[PDB]
Amino acid sequence: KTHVQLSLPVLQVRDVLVRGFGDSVEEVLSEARQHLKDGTCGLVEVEKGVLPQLEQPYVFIKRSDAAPHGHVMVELVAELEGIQYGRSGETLGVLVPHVGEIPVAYRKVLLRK
Repeated sequence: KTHVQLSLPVLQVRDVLVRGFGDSVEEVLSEARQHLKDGTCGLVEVEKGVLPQLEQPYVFIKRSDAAPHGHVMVELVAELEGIQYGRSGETLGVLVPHVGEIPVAYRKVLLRK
């Protein structure tokens, strides 16, 4: 399927134990996609002071359309030193590995895979 229904655990930035996916734009996108498939991917909602507490490169989920069955359609955009790889709509948050942190909520998304 080109799209997959996922419920992403929303993590508080200060709870996150693994603060990025890797060391290159291509690796963080690869690792993000693998974790999304394996259900080991969390979401941190971007506010003032969040991003400087996470490791670059960043992987964002961005709204790709205006929401089947409650699931917002999203795609992945990476960012390194202020340059983004991909072009999409509004940021829903920054993806991180999930390694057992307790979530505050769940964000239903339809991921373009």
